[PDB]
Amino acid sequence: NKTVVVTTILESPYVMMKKNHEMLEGNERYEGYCVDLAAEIAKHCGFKYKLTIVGDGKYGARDADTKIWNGMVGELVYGKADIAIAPLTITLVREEVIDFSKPFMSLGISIMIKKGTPIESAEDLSKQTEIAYGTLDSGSTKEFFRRSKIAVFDKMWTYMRSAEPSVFVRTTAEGVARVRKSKGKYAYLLESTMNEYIEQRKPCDTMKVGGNLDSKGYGIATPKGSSLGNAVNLAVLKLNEQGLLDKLKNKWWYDKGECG
Amino acid sequence: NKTVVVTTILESPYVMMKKNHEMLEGNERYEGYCVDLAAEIAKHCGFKYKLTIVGDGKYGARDADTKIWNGMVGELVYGKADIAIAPLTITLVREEVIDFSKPFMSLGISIMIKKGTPIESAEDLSKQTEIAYGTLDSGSTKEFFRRSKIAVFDKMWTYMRSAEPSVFVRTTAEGVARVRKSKGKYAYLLESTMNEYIEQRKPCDTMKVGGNLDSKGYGIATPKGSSLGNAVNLAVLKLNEQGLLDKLKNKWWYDKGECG
Ligand SMILES: N[C@@H](Cn1cc(F)c(=O)[nH]c1=O)C(=O)O
Ligand SMILES: N[C@@H](Cn1cc(F)c(=O)[nH]c1=O)C(=O)O
Repeated sequence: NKTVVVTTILESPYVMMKKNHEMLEGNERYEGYCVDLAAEIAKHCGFKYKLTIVGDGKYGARDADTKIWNGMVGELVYGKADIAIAPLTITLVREEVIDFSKPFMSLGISIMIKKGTPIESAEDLSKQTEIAYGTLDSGSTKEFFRRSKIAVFDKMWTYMRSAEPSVFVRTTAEGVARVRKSKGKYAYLLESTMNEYIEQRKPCDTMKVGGNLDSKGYGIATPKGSSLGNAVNLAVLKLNEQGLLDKLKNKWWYDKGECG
Repeated sequence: NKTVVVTTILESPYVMMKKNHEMLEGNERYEGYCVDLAAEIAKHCGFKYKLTIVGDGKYGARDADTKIWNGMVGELVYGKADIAIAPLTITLVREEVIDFSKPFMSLGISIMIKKGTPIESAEDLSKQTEIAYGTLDSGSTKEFFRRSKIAVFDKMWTYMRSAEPSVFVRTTAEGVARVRKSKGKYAYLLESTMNEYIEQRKPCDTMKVGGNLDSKGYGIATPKGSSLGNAVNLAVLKLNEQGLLDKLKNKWWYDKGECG
């Protein structure tokens, strides 16, 4: 057997650099939900692995011109990594080029506001212009709006794509910082999982409002045809049935929440 | 190509006999969420199909002695059906013998009470003996309790397995009838999806209480190695992304709710 190369992404609380990572090496440098999940998956599948952070820091999109896949999806497609264990959304376009395990976490697009912002829904956002709003500049959330045929979401996309200055951000942390520093004049559309995590982090000035706009899941990905796919899929189901996934979410989201 | 034999189960509001089914034939005899889903899946995969109701009316379990699979899972395993489109829970033991598409619906085990019953959680149920409680006599809900290592659920299982008279029911309708006629002395543990549906049906005397005990999903199943598996999986993802699955749930659960 050969050491399995795992690609993942620095996104809290899935994968984060330990405070004393400098005095550590290898897999011990990282911590988080996906770090713990990788260990469990490897144990149940019987393989040794090496955690690596995706080179370009992206999730995975295909350039329409070059037809090249970037991010974690690209690392799997081109053979740079053997498996991706991260908050990677299971989508049709990705499923066509890589394999996904059954979902290990459920989520949906949601709204994050600075406390006090007079917004309760996506409809509210679409009907006004005072408060700007956007999404991560790349990823399944942005694609949801770009492709949506639903009236409200179509209206939101039409506004966001031409908004000036840009309402799109490079990372979740940037979106959160923008919400926190815009005095309620910026609302952020992001995956509910990240939203829920941030709501329990100091300075406790943000909140998730309304229901989710959609429902989907994160899955563990492997190059299509990979001999690891079957075992990884069964391991995810086993971990869910044993309640381990629920335990891990509580560990990284709520057990040490900072907002009471 | 050959007509695809679809196996499903009579479970409201997934598959139900039309009021005037007697004057109809073939697939037109049935209606419901899964009937509509089957039509969408068939359209997107390009196949003609025949809806059939599982012979033994079961979901799918393996007899420990004969090693024989019953229910819809069995029909796929033994080649009696080509695909199962129903509220079939994706589980490890089943995934080992048949293939499952990514989930088309999310759910979790939940508690159904007759309005007014002094119960708010699974913990509440486990700490008392006045109110009896049980599950469907076979299926993923019962297995959840039988296998759970979680204190509260283990305590509940220990009670349910030896309770007299039996707290297990043959069908969802039986569990609901038992809740409605037991004057609050019987609480029913069932999948949240069914619970949510019943709560919006007359006589509007039941209610879902507390959060779900777990989180999982329903998937479309095919015999392992089936040439239909890949297309069906992509179709589920496409239908979810296009918002069709959400539309179908609203259609069969809430659009015509009978409880205001
Ligand atoms: N999980 C997404 C990436 N991703 C992450 C986020 F935190 C978010 O808010 N939106 C998003 O699309 C993907 O796989 O593209
Ligand atoms: N979906 C389950 C069957 N099933 C159905 C129910 F309505 C319920 O409450 N519990 C259950 O296990 C399976 O696939 O076994």
